[PDB]
Amino acid sequence: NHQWYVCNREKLCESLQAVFVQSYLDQGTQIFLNNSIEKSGWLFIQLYHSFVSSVFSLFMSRTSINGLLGRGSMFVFSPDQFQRLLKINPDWKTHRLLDLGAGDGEVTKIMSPHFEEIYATELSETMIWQLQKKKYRVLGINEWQNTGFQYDVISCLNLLDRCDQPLTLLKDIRSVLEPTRGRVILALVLPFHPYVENVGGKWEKPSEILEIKGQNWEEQVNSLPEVFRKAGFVIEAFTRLPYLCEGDMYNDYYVLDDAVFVLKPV
Ligand SMILES: Nc1ncnc2c1ncn2[C@@H]1O[C@H](CSCC[C@H](N)C(=O)O)[C@@H](O)[C@H]1O
Repeated sequence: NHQWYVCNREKLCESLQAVFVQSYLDQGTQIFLNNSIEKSGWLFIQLYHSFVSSVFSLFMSRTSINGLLGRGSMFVFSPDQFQRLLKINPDWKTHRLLDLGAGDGEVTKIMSPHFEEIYATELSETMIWQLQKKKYRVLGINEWQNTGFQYDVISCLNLLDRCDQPLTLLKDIRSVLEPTRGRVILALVLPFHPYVENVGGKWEKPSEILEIKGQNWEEQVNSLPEVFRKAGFVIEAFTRLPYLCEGDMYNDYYVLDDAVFVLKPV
């Protein structure tokens, strides 16, 4: 419970202590955990998924396998947590949303009711199927920057460390964000450990290095204002949320340490 959300606010720098928002384990988080515990109890389905995965991981990424089997869904924030972090009301709506590296869209649908048009990018073929099943407009990874129109909210959750050019991405996002009321939602697992996902436990180094240093969560968060400022952003709000993932035969679920930011352009 509290270990996922608590923060040593005294270790944060001046800028960050003002914009920090405290999050809590609400019912939306508890519904995902209970659903995850239920799914993980189905031994034979998990065994079948495990054996299919062990064969398909010889030529397929773990992400594409999860999208093929409809498994491994994840959780970043509840609708309530998303609204409290963005400082909006449940009825708030705007025009366009762009979710980069949206995966199977289970996190995207948390933000989806607040938008009229939803766009996504995704490298995995099977995940693209999941996004199209939700009727999102999927764009190429080098197509969303050159559409002509801008985006009110650009979401970039748990992608910077899985990306080959995170610095270019942050600047590409700034170029097509709506200047007046546009906002960026960004999530990162800390400690920052970047790698490009490939096939069968194979990873590569990113081409562009983000200078995210520190020996704990607060020190690494302190290193990010410079990174965000280099791309033309300032932190309007940020919080500490557990990055949750559905489980398997051995664990009911998995937890990672997410730092979630709301960025406004400057
Ligand atoms: N260059 C790229 N362009 C678009 N998607 C990418 C990408 N590189 C990796 N991805 C995708 O980004 C995802 C990272 S996992 C993040 C999934 C989801 N946004 C969440 O927070 O839960 C994977 O689905 C991966 O296939």
